[PDB]
Amino acid sequence: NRIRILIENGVAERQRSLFVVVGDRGKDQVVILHHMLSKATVKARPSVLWCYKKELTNIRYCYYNETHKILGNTFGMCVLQDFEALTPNLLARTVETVEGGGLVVILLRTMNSLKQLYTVTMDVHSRYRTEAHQDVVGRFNERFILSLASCKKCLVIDDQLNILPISSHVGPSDLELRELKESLQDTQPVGVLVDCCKTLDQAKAVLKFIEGISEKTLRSTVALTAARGRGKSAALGLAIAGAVAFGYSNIFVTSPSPDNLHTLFEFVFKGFDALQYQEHLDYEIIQSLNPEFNKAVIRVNVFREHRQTIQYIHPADAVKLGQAELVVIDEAAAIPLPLVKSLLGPYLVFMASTINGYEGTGRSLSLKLIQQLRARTLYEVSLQESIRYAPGDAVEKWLNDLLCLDCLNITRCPLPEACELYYVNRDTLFCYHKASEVFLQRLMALYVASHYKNSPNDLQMLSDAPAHHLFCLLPPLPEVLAVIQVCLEGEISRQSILNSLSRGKKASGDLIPWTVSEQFQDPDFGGLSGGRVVRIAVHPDYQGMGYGSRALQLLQMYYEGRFPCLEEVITPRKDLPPLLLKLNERPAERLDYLGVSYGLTPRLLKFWKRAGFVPVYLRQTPNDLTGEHSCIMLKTLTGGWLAAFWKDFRRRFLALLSYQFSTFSPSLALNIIQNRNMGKPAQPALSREELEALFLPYDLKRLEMYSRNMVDYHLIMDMIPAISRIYFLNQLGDLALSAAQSALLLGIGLQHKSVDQLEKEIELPSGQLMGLFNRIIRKVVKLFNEVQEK
Amino acid sequence: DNRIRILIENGVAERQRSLFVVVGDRGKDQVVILHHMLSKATVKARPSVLWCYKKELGATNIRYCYYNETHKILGNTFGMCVLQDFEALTPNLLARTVETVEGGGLVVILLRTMNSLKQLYTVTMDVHSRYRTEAHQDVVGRFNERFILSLASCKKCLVIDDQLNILPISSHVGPSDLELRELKESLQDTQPVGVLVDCCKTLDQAKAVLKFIEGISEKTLRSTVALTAARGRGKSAALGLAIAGAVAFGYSNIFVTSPSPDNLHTLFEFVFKGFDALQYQEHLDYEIIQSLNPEFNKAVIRVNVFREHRQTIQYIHPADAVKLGQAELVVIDEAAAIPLPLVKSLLGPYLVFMASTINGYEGTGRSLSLKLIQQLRARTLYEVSLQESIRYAPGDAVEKWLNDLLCLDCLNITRCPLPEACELYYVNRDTLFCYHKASEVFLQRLMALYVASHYKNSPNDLQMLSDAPAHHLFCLLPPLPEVLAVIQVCLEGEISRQSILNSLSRGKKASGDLIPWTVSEQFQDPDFGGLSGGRVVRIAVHPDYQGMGYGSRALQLLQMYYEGRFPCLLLEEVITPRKDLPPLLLKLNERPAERLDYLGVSYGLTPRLLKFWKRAGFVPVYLRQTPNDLTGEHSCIMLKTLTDEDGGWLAAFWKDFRRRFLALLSYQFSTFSPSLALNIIQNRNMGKPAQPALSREELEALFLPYDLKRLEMYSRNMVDYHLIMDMIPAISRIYFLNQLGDLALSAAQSALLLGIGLQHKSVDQLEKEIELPSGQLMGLFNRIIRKVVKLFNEVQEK
Ligand SMILES: CC(C)(COP(=O)(O)OP(=O)(O)OC[C@H]1O[C@@H](n2cnc3c(N)ncnc32)[C@H](O)[C@@H]1OP(=O)(O)O)[C@@H](O)C(=O)NCCC(=O)NCCS
Ligand SMILES: CC(C)(COP(=O)(O)OP(=O)(O)OC[C@H]1O[C@@H](n2cnc3c(N)ncnc32)[C@H](O)[C@@H]1OP(=O)(O)O)[C@@H](O)C(=O)NCCC(=O)NCCS
Repeated sequence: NRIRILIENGVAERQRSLFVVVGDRGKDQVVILHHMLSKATVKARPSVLWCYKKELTNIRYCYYNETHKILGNTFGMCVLQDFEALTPNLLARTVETVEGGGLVVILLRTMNSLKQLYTVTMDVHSRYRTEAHQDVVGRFNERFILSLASCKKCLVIDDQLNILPISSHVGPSDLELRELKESLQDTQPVGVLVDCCKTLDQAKAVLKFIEGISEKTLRSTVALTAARGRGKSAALGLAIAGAVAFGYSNIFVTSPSPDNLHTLFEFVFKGFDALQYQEHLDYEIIQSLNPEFNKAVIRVNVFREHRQTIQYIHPADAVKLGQAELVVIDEAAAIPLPLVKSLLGPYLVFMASTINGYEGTGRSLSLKLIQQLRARTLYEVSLQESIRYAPGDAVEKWLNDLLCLDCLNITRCPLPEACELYYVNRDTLFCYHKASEVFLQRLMALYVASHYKNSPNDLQMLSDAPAHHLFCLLPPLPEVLAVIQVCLEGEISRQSILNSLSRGKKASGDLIPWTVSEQFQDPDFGGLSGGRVVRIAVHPDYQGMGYGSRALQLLQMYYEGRFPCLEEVITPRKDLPPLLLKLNERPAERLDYLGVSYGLTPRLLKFWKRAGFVPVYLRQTPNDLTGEHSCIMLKTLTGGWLAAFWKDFRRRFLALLSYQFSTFSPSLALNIIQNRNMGKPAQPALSREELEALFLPYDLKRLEMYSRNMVDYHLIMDMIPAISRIYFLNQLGDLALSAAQSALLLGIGLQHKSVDQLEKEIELPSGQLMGLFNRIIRKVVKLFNEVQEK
Repeated sequence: DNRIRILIENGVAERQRSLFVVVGDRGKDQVVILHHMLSKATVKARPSVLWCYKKELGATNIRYCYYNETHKILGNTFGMCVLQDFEALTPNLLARTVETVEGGGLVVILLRTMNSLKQLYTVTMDVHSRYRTEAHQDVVGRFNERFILSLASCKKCLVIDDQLNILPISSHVGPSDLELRELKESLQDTQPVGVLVDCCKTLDQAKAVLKFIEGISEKTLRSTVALTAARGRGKSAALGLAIAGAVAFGYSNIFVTSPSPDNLHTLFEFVFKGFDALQYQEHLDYEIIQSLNPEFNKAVIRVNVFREHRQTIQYIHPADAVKLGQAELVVIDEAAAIPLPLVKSLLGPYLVFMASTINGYEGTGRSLSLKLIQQLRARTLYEVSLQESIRYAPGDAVEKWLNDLLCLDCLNITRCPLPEACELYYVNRDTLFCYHKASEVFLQRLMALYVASHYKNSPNDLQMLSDAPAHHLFCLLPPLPEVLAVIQVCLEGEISRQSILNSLSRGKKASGDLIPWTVSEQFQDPDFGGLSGGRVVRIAVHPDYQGMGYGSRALQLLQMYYEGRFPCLLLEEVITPRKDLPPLLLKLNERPAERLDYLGVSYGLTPRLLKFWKRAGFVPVYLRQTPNDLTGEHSCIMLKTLTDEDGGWLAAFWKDFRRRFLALLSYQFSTFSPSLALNIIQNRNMGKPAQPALSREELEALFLPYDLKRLEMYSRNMVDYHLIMDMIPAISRIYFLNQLGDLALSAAQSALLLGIGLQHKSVDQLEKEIELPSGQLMGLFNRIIRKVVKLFNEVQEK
């Protein structure tokens, strides 16, 4: 009979409920629950939502693949079917769209026992199938089932409304908000926009934004932080509408894609309606009418007293922000820092960010760490109350704990040489239990506090992957200094790889083996044993102390071989080995090489190269967002094939520096070009045979003539790309060229950069640049004369 | 003595400038007598004298500039100008120092101390040290003779000696401010439309003022207005008042377009004047922002006005059009002096104010193409113009004399024969610049064709036309009724062998002989300077007679003429015009040729001009890497060998230029269109000595065996082209070097290979240049890969 009490409690406290129904029918329980919810609620039709994977009272039928379109909607309850289709990211997107007093219902199957641990038939499990490791053990399902007995609103029933023993163990906010609205009722476009707010926290950033807009000063960059469902686009839209009514003419909205917000402009129209604006003769909107989002509004024109416009602009587009009066930045945390700095200027800035949910990051965010330096204004506001349910919802806490979307960590010197590396048993890490879930939360806390976004699908990757291993660094459960996730790759095939080099298939894993072999046409690379470092992360409080390098070094020797191995519910688990195992008690796989795929970064490039990695691949097309190119590095473990791959990559990079790598800084390109792990077997010089074939005798005369009556460099600009090409190929001896001279030669020759363009990058005067360039010419001319036997 | 008084009195009573020429060593001391007479005649005290000096010579308010700071006085208005140091006096500052004189002026030129009016054969021009070619070192100076002879054609050009005595040469010699006043009275009580009109000085100025503001008053963002000036009627003042009116009308986004901030120097001055008429207080209602840079001087860039909302007026470059997304009003100054593609990109869905100059030393004829496409249409084409001067009454004799002397008139336009029946004649420069009758009209017609073919066209070319020692005139006549085409050719070459070596060892060139010096410096060939050549300085055809090959026939006839296919089978005296000269037009059979060895031309690169010059038979030899200021064009030098009058050296120069162009296509020529670069690469006037195939040694040395395997794999699979993007620049380089055979590549395929390889252009960037979809571009690119792969297979013994 406890079903009724749970329904009444949820509807009387604005708290969602969670029901898990086990049964083949799945039709005699949804209607009963729907009737109970209708009786318990004031309304009649809660507009329930039903979702499927690919196939099967205002009910709309949605599909799992097409989910981003439903992010902005609100329903009374959620129904989930076809359990072997969900993903951790998907589970956090459908439950967040349920109003207070929800009736979220999940129908797994018609089991009669614990047939969920080994019944993993997820679509995502087909992409973990590696030919080397075809055995996959479901582990996420075990944690999901065991998490239903830790919350007070997670009742589990069957198709016959029978309570299982597992689940058998189990207003005030709207007080100051209405008072504030009444106080600001008489206020001219100040309180009317506040009336459109739904939460007291929402009508505090809006008031702050309105107060900043009211003061006609262009020095304010107040930033707002959200928590994925507490209201951030609505506050921004009301602020933009208030700015329009305040006489602002230049208002810009910054977002990576038009599809991101989809709500900011909706509330702008709502705010305009609160201002008694008719959007047919006082203002007009312009839609994309192009393959950008679906029907996102790009430009809005308002003509009441003067002409004002609201235009969507790209985060990288800052040229059109000259006469801008107000700029709105959405998800500035995920926006690259250099883009943020360029966007900011002497005008009003409205910043929005998320530090919770399945987005954003924390760990002393650099957003409010460097901007807190000044005439500039640094107001800050935040939200902590949801707009769809009462704070402290059991379902939200259950989702956050299961999905590890919490525990910002931060709360915590030892010498790096005294640290020890310990292997983590994934079998005992995802079995809930006690003192192990906290370790999992701490590990995931380090996971998400290192990089923006960090989609929760990695949690399933962390548990259900067949060839993934976890290593942690511990001081001499103690605090985890660093965590490393390594994926085993290689030992695939030779005949299938040969067919895969043709118009074949790239399987579903082994990114490094399927990329290096494809790019270098070497079928023998896939037969080697390798390990890919998928994720590495040190604690934010001890970055730069050497813990990451020591952890990488310890992993290298462990893989080399320097650590010889000398009804009727049930309890979660009692067996399984301890959580942490010493490196001396676990045999190694005897890997032949170590690889890593990451996004190119001058600081990351230095760290990886110092570890002993050699670049092997660099993607030409920039990756979407963050403006970075994918880079693949390899390191031999003990050479033959690495040297050949390194030489081939260096030759390709020289010619590819003119297509898409021209935007690279000369220092970054020079660092990629030169490595200390690989030697230079190019001792033989250019010789007179190649010098005459490559350069005409008149061309050599012009180069020699330039070195004695030094004149404008445009006469010999046709020879610079050839000279740079044959110098970086180690065919021009040594020439004792300095770092500045080498960078200048690379930029002018390979990148075809002008001297004025290189002025900012090199940060040297034009006279010094002329002298360095002229000195290179004399050195090349002198060496050429020596080659030609005087 | 007396006649000076009436002339001064008549000039001050009619708002017409005067002109006095004083001759004698006692000059510069009798100016006070004229100054005293002017002060009594006029109703002012200080006429703001404008004394000038050559470069260092030395209750009255002179402004002391000599010749360099002429742009500093370009905006100020004076009441009397004193011109000294006749030595330099190039025909470009005379139009700048007299136009800045108010009505009833006393423009005085002190000339020199000639005791018998020595005329042209004395007092050499201090510009003559710019045409002293080492081959031709004999200048005449016909400009001085023409200037002296033109002093007896106007009624207010009296010439006096050092003793205030009229020379025998010169001894032979209101209603406008009515409608403007009533217009101001009718608009006295009007809102800012009516108060800004009172700031105008002429009725013509306050007729375009009530066209910009009228368009401003109507809140419609689809309208453009074109205004034409004549260098002294007032155009920036009207633009400034219109901008000020727009600011008072609630406009928030106003942009001003000009090549340089110093071009106007008065638009913002009248904007502040209009703001003062609007009762706007500085530092309380608006603020200004300066450039604070050595270049562009201390002009005004951005002006911010905060009365009710925030409005700004920002100067923008013609190239910069991205920032015009939210523009409401855009003002384009000197639109006729801006490239057409830049003007079209600047225009958009807002209010456009177009300003241009037709007469004076700014803007020329045949510029109606700007006001010929905008008339296609939702958008309007309101037309305004000015015809009355600011400082002096219209119809001034001094203005007419200056215009006639500098040929700043005769807009031409007023005028079928087959080109094959046309005849080419030579023009004697001695009898062309001697004034006379029926010859000055020909000079005006020739200058009419000269100006109406190219913008700017500074009058200094007239001195180069006459005073140059090695310049010749050629015209095409129908079978002097009318000049179908005119050609100006400069002779160059025969400099030295050791002088070139000394110049090459230092790198300084010299004055004159642009083509011989550039080719020698760029190719290190001292033997080129000893050859005989002729540089086509300018070729012009009638605008109504362009398109039927009149220029081509004139160029062809000139070629055979040079080849040798036309065998020769204080005065106390009256100067009077000289008539002892040969006929004005001489047949080509009565003038011996110079027997030149080659024909050259230096011009700015243009796809239509490139096709025309290449069709004539010219071969590119040089192309300037950096873009020239304005018009976005690169200087190009073409050469053509003269058969039967001299080709070995040209072939070597052409091969060297082609090799350099391939490597230079990635530095500054990457912005060139693929069609334009391909046209420059391939020429029909020179045969192609392509080497048959390439040896296997070169293939292995340039391409690694694994690289060839990757290329073969791509051709068999058509997978991703990014895998072989490192080989495309090398493949393109060897294909255009005549080392890849023929390959039967089409024009589209060749353009695609050039853009991707040599120019390093992405496929998406080439979508709008080839006008072919990316799907077809992939097929063409893939087909080239198969052809290259197949050819490489045969190279390595199948
Ligand atoms: C990358 C990371 C594991 C390095 O850990 P670490 O213990 O600080 O490394 P070290 O102590 O050896 O520091 C030495 C070098 O690391 C580099 N580096 C250091 N901290 C970095 C940071 N937050 N971000 C990027 N690179 C960093 C630096 O270039 C440094 O060289 P330097 O002293 O000349 O400046 C960690 O700091 C980090 O930033 N993780 C998030 C980004 C990431 O995971 N990249 C890997 C992608 S697979
Ligand atoms: C001579 C000139 C007028 C064009 O030659 P033309 O005798 O009128 O016409 P032609 O039949 O000989 O062919 C010339 C080609 O250039 C084109 N062209 C035509 N008018 C032109 C013009 N004002 N300016 C530039 N190119 C022009 C023509 O269309 C023609 O191309 P087409 O074969 O596709 O029709 C052109 O060279 C010119 O002089 N323009 C004025 C600017 C100038 O001084 N140019 C010379 C630079 S030194």
